Amino acid sequence: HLLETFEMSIDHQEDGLVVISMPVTDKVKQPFGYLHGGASIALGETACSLGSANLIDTTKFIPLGLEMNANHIHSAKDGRVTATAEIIHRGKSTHVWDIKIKNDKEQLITVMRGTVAIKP
Amino acid sequence: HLLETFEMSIDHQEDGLVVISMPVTDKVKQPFGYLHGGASIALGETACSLGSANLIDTTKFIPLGLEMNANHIHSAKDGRVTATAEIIHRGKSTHVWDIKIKNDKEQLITVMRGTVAIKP
Amino acid sequence: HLLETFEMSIDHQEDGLVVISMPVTDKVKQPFGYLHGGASIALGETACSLGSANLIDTTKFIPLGLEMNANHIHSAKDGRVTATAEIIHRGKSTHVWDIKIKNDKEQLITVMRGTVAIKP
Amino acid sequence: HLLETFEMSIDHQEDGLVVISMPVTDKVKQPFGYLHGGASIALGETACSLGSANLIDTTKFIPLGLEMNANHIHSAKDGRVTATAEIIHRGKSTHVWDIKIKNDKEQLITVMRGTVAIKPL
Repeated sequence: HLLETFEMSIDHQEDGLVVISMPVTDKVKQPFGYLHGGASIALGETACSLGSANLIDTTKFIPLGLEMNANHIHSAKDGRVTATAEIIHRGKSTHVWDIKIKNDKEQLITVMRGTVAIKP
Repeated sequence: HLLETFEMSIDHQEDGLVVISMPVTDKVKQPFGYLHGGASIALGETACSLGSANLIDTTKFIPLGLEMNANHIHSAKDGRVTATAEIIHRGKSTHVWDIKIKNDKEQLITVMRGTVAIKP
Repeated sequence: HLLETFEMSIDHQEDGLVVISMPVTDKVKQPFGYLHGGASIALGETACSLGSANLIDTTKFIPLGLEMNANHIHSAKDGRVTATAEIIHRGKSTHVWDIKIKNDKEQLITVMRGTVAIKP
Repeated sequence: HLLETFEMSIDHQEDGLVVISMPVTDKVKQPFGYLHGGASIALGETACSLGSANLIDTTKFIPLGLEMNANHIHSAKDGRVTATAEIIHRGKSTHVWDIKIKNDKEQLITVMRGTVAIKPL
């Protein structure tokens, strides 16, 4: 339902790579207003969460966001933003993901690293 | 407008301290589903961005999220979550914030540090 | 033994709290030169690693640094710096620590959060 | 001079890219003991500091580490470790760097992202 709230679309999934995009609307903007940094981060966390889910037996394990960090580089004002999440490390109890979030003009909006716990 | 989307309420503001709460609803949940880690981080980013705005001349300067990091500790399934943002460093071009996000039971859900750029 | 290299001294340690100091010498400086940010981080990581070791059965488990993040706030040019590590979360498989590093003048040099994995 | 302590060697520099390596000795180990995560981070921070220095006029400006974060992935017990720092963003007042640190066996030891302030001197 956060995916629904932000109108996210899964553009591509394969083992160790997830691409998720969303429209930059007023509902995800800050007051100034650009795309809220947090909304970008939430898109990124969604991407690597779904990636980790795709790599495990979900009847036995659950992927939980453990650590997230992010640098905000450029602003987004309109159109769409796209998160590309690529796995860096696929461990037994943790996955580490590199995420880049770009705008329509191919500009880096947010660059991010996410650590997902794999829990029983 | 992200604040309205997440149904946030500013519970308290003073120089260097911001408290913002929001309900844990399905629209901010992960599928499994607990509170989405991204939504929690967005709450934190909202709090320190508002804090920084309160500390600066809103007509000469603008606060932009520059870096955010967060550790997810406990899950939230319902009720309200509350972010408490305390300033660590009030510099000329950067503010650094410590933010703690707790659930109803006073459990630490998410702990976070945010660096806000102060721009002309 | 990085402890020796940097001339670290354990000033206090009790359950969930570690204080470690070290001199700001040329061997830990950047060229310019201030205290190297990395040396400061290494002091912090040392403090929380030790803390975690003190909290667990070291005949069965080992504490491994999993994630570290840090904000450099002020410079140090001389004297001693002191890292205070306080535990935020003492989990079964992870510990999360908050670490503050100050200079002689009680200024914040570096603020840090560290996640330590508890491994068999 | 933290460079000397750790016996770091600059293997390669060009605009936006720095490679620095160093031997895994007892003086940079943890007790247990593998390469200390802090020493690994310090190598990384050195790499992006040097990268930023190479991109700016060092007679007017100084590069200061502003924020660093890192994930420790695998351990290093011996031989050499190598930090490759590639620039992500070269702004006027900040640089953002990606750093990867590998061992001899091409294993990721530490992966790292660094924000460097460009300050007037």
